[PDB]
Amino acid sequence: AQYEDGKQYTTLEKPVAGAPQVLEFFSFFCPHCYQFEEVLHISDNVKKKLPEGVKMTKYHVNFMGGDLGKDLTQAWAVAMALGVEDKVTVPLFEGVQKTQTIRSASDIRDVFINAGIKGEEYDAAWNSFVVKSLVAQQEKAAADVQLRGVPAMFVNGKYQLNPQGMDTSNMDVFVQQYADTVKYLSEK
Amino acid sequence: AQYEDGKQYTTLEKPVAGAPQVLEFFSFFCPHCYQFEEVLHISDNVKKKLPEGVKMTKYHVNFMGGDLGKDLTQAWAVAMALGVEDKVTVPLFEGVQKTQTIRSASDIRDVFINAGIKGEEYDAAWNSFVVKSLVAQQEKAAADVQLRGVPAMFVNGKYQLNPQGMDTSNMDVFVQQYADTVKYLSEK
Ligand SMILES: Cc1nc(-c2ccc(C(F)(F)F)cc2)sc1C(=O)O
Ligand SMILES: Cc1nc(-c2ccc(C(F)(F)F)cc2)sc1C(=O)O
Ligand SMILES: [Cu+2]
Repeated sequence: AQYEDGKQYTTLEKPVAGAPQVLEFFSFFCPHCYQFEEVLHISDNVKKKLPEGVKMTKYHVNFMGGDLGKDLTQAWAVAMALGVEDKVTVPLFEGVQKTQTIRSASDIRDVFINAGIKGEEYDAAWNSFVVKSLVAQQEKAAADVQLRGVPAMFVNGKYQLNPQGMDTSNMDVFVQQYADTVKYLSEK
Repeated sequence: AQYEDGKQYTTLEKPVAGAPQVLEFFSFFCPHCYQFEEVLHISDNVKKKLPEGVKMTKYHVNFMGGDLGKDLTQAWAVAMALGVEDKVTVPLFEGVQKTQTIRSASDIRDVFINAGIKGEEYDAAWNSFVVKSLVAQQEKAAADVQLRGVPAMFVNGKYQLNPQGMDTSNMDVFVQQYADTVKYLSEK
């Protein structure tokens, strides 16, 4: 059979209900995450091939980057709440990993202000119930799958993508194999 | 006191005779090691604060990454023998952890070739007894400090850095304390 358990994906021993259809975890400190999102365009592709009515969810994790990692999880909650994911993702990756100009919560705030968000509005969002709830949601989701590393992607809280088990030579084929695996799993 | 045994550092029960003054262990498979290099630049910041006449030594370890881990220790021995550590450290870290394009000994070699090390020069070093000795040297040093994990740093075969006991509330404050602790220990 084309798709084999342990090859393109693994099956969670204890799946959790109410899980997002397609859930991606990442960290702005995570170099392979940077590669997935900005070089291979994994999420772009996944989305291209997702069936109708299937949405992609992406959460940040706390466990990379020391305490700043936690601030980045809250900043990502702000990005989701304000709908600016597609404006701040590059300056956050670049600021953490490339130029190393993001070292403190204030440096994160500066990225949002530089992208056109008013400081007063960033601060209001930062302290909002929506963002507090989103932070807890991101942390619970990681706990629910006993998440130990990123990048990671889960389908319906039942299956975990296993890129290590895919074609690791031809990246164009790899990227579509990853996307096709998500599509196939979503149809299960 | 400001510096305390059990705080910023610990004391080896069995001090190592003839150890390097400042000895750092890492693996190209080690995610925290990637951060120590690329994001914190721990070695460089330790170096710029060390007294005159104190040299720094950095060894690779086998215990991460199985077969390729051992290949990387041998390649690091080649890097040391040829004096090209600064040319290959970033592309080896990125090849293993960011792009995941390093999967074999040949892929490791490609990094050196792309960095300008000639093919015959690399191969002659790889197969040399000088390099065999450097591999054994790295392994023996790890055994002698009873190494359990990386990153790790040891001063004068007597003291082990304990980043857990440092000010980790800011990554730059942390790097500063780490480097200042090494300086303190080197003067001790
Ligand atoms: C547990 C641990 N955690 C470390 C760490 C945390 C954060 C960062 C950075 F913020 F720079 F990304 C680097 C290393 S090193 C380390 C160890 O095993 O000594
Ligand atoms: C050994 C260690 N090392 C840690 C660490 C090092 C650096 C940083 C930062 F750079 F982010 F400030 C955070 C935590 S936590 C930790 C532990 O296991 O207790
Ligand atoms: Cu089959």
